[PDB]
Amino acid sequence: IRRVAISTMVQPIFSYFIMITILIHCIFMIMPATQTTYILELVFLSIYTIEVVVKVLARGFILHPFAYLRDPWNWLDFLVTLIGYITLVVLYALRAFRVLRSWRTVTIVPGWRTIVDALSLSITSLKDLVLLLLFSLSVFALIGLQLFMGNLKHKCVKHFPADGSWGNFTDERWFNYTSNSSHWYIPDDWIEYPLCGNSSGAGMCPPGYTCLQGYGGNPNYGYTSFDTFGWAFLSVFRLVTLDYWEDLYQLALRSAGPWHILFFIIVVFYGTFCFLNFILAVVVMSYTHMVKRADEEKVVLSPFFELFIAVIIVLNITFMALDHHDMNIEFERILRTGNYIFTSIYIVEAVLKIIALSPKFYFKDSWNVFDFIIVVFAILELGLVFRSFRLLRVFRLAKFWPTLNNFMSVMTKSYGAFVNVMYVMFLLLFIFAIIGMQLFGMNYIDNMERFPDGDLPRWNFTDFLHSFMIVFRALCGEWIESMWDCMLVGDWSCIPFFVAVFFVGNLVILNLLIALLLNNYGWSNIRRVCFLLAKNKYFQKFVTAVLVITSVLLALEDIYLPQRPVLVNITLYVDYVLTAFFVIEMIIMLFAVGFKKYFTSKWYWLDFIVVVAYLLNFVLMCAGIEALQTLRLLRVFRLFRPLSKVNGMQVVTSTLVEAVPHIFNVILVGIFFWLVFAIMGVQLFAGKFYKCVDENSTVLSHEITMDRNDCLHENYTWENSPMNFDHVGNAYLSLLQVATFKGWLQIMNDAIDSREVHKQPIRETNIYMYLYFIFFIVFGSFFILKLFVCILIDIFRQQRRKAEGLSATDSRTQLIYRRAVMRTMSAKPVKRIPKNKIQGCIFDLVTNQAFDISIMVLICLNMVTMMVEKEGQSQHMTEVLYWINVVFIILFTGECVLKLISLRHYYFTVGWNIFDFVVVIISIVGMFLADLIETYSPTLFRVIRLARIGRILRLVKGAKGIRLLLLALRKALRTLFNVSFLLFVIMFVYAVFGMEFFMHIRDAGAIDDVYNFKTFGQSIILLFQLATSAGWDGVYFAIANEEDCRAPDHELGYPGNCGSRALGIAYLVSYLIITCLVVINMYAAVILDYVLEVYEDSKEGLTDDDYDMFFEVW
Ligand SMILES: CN(C)[C@H]1C[C@@H](c2cccc(C(F)(F)F)c2)CC[C@@H]1Nc1cc(F)c(S(=O)(=O)Nc2ccncn2)cc1Cl
Ligand SMILES: CC(C)CCC[C@@H](C)[C@H]1CC[C@H]2[C@@H]3CC=C4C[C@@H](OC(=O)CCC(=O)O)CC[C@]4(C)[C@H]3CC[C@]12C
Ligand SMILES: *[C@@H]1O[C@H](CO)[C@@H](O)[C@H](O)[C@H]1NC(C)=O
Ligand SMILES: *[C@@H]1O[C@H](CO)[C@@H](O)[C@H](O)[C@H]1NC(C)=O
Repeated sequence: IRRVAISTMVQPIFSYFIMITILIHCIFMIMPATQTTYILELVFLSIYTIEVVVKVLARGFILHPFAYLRDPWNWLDFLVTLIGYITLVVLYALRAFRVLRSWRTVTIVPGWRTIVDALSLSITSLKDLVLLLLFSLSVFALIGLQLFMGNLKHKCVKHFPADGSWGNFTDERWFNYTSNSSHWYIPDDWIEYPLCGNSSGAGMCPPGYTCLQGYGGNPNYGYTSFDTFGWAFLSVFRLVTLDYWEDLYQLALRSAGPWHILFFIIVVFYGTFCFLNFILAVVVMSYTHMVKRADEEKVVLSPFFELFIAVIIVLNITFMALDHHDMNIEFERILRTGNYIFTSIYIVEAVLKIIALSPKFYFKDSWNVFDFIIVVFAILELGLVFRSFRLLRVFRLAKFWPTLNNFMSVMTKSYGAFVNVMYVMFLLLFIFAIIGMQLFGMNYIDNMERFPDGDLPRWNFTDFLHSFMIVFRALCGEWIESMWDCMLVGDWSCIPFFVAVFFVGNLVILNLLIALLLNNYGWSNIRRVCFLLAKNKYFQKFVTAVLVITSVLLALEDIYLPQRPVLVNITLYVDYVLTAFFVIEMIIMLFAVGFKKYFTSKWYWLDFIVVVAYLLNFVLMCAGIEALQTLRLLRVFRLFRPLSKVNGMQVVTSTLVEAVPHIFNVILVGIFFWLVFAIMGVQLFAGKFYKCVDENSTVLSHEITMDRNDCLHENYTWENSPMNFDHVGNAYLSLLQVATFKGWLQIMNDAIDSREVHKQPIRETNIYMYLYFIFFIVFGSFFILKLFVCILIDIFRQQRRKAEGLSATDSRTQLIYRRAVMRTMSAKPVKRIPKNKIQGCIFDLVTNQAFDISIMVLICLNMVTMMVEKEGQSQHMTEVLYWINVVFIILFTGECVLKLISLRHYYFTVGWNIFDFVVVIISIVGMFLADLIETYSPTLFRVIRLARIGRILRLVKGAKGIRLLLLALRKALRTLFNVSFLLFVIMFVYAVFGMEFFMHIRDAGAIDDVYNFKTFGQSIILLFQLATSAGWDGVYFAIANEEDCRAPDHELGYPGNCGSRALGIAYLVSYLIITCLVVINMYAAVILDYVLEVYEDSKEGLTDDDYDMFFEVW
């Protein structure tokens, strides 16, 4: 018995058979359930029961160290088998989790130990981070509840009629009228009522309407609001994750006012640019430790011919990329004949190489066999669709391109880890897709009526394909809208599901892929006087002040400038003075530094271009020609000299300058892959996005209009989608939209409905086309776009090592010991004299730890009491809560006074004691000021009531891991501030240029009355939103429009209202490249470095806490 059990278990055939059974079960799970599936499930369950019995007989149940249930895998199998039998005997929410058994398949791919261990270590190490996450999220949720409570209920309500239609005015009649939903303003075809607010810069009502509060529900089926602590917490989490956050951002600013942007600036800065980087650093550290441990464990044959082949390949690539929709006969003739010529040339190539070189030698080389494969596909395709395979020819360019060759070599060197990570990703996606299908499949069908039009949405859990796709979307970073739909048709259980899918899929697996990439990819008197003036500090300070003042003056040129004659005159005279100032400065710099040195520098060249532009403007104005606004706007670029000289700024500029070439190379490689994918997409979807529409922009059913002829016969419009794959440029732009995850829903909606050309699209008639996008997203976003962060991390590490004076040849242990010595050098103790008998007793009581524990408990109680608050509460509840807060404040005051008396004047020898004292003063002052403010603006009262957060901020005191994280953040604060300042300068420059370019465009897309480029504040709001790439598709659609736009009339003075496609493309693409992919990532780099350091001080060395402990006994 025991012998038989052990012999059966040890044989690999047993494990192989179990694994094959698991794989067939997984395959059957995808297909819909039928009668045969029941018997198949029974057979699988019997097999699993045999396996469990054999293992338990071989080993034992728990009662010895090496029993059956001493292995987590055995535990998982046992629980799944028991759930199976429980469901066999008889809720239906437990049969969904049998798919967990599929996790075992991860063991097949060789090398899975490292990936699984890294995942486990990351999960274990997130313990210190989760608590800080919860605390920060709660604090931000409380702030948002205090700021935006009830603001999202604002609506435009029609004024009470004075004609007597509703009867004589009464309070009850007025309430009845205003409560009616038909009297609330809403534009036709809109789903959500627009928000309003009487604050300056907020949404304005149409004439005859008033902005009121407390009417109707909140946006997004009531799931978006700050009315209660839970909803505020959810909104703050959404903002931190940047999940469709621009919608909430715009709603908040439209309801409350532009100034509230400050709030969003904080949560984004601390939540996104810092904490998520802590998670990334933890994942990187885990993977680094595991990989380190694993490693420790242990004529024709002439250059001219090759150049000819390379040029032929490049001209074939351009011929291939020249394909587009609706080609004329001649263009197709040229492409066809060139294709024949290229194929003949390649056949000649193959025969010549086979003859000159021995066939064995020819087939020994990998590139030669690759070329032969290309030749055979070319012959097969010309003989007889095999056109797609022509794309293989493009890859032949890698042989003659050293950068691409090195990229491919690096990729193939470490394919195993990438394969393991991708397999883990797909297995997790499959498990969640199965679970979500089982949990929410029936909800969509049963409660379909709850949807706005009673129609099934595009994304749902009806079948396996849709569930897998929706989970993939959640992994990509978009989960809140799917969760909204699930709550609408489901219950609370959707929240934990989708939310979970976000943590594992996005914050761990993708971070693990980033860590993988990072590890693997990584006269004399005049001259003398002028020199003296030039190197004087006062002259430089004066120049910098003048430049800053002129930049601020530039910021005042808004849409309202023509209405202010005085401001116009100030600007004109300032420009006239600046021309002379620039000329004189150039002359002095020349006389000081010499022609060669002046013209050998890039900064002096920038100054020379600015001078030339201003002189050109001066001569144009003298001649009577209107000055070129861009040329005079060029002086903003002079601010970069003083910016680079800001203390602590050298490291950031050095990192960026050193990283420029690597960024350029990565951009070239991405352009190559995107060209390949764009050719594929053009071949797939060229000209298939046309559809038939009516007066109103709604697509007709294929039944009424079968094709183009019917559409034109019935006098309808045959319209093309703005985003399409008509030619290579449109394909590039669409792929850029897809990669950034902005506007991709519509793109793939059109793609999956695409049919033959000149045919009406049908809903989900080409579903499998999603595959084409999946691959791209895998290879375009998860790999190519993540090289920038790795490059920045490495270069910043090197530059920070350089700045501190450290040697590049030293090893990590040497640096750790050097830090330990430097810290050991500085240390001084101190003692406090105990207090007189009563004072000494009070001192002894206060010094006890139980006192601190009690204070912490009181802080927790007060924080909960703050959480109790909600929108629409009664006056009694509000007053009781305020009185409880007063009691808490008095208790804290008593504690502070007791500590002060006990410690006499030593209270101020500990920084946290000064913090407590300041918080006490602030609380006791703001508490009294609140009554006076409330008795005699609600926004001001809400803002000044923020002082309550100080007394709850004390909860961080006493922690160890949170203390370490805050230590790392404090060390990195200065570099973070410098990066933020650089980002602000870039945003200012882009704001002025955008305000110059797109100030008069007609309201469309994301541009409207509230959000536009009309003023500096609105432009800054839009650019802050765009710095994360959020909603840039709508901005592009608004600014790039060139249809139904009236041209400007110079004679009549009308400025025009028409956009510019090329200018908008350049603007937005350059901004996205500069900010999203380079400047933002810097944050991560900085964080990571500092974070890493502290841990290697805590684990492999000594920390300040160690010295404090040592001196405690001293
Ligand atoms: C409850 N009403 C009747 C009054 C009682 C007043 C009062 C009058 C006379 C005597 C006393 C006594 F006995 F206590 F001395 C107290 C003191 C204020 C209190 N109102 C209030 C209390 C708070 F806690 C907060 S708060 O939760 O926002 N806390 C904040 C706010 C801002 N800064 C930091 N903390 C806000 C407010 Cl309006
Ligand atoms: C140095 C770095 C790290 C921080 C930079 C400071 C910012 C927080 C400042 C700089 C410019 C400020 C903006 C200047 C102009 C405005 C317009 C202002 O709204 C108005 O114009 C009110 C009048 C109206 O709307 O009618 C709202 C605040 C805002 C966005 C300011 C908000 C705070 C900003 C972004
Ligand atoms: C709102 O006013 C319309 C117009 O008189 C009326 O038909 C409707 O019943 C009113 N709403 C309610 C809830 O009574
Ligand atoms: C308006 O008054 C009518 C009775 O005259 C009432 O039935 C209706 O509910 C009121 N509208 C509301 C409460 O929105």
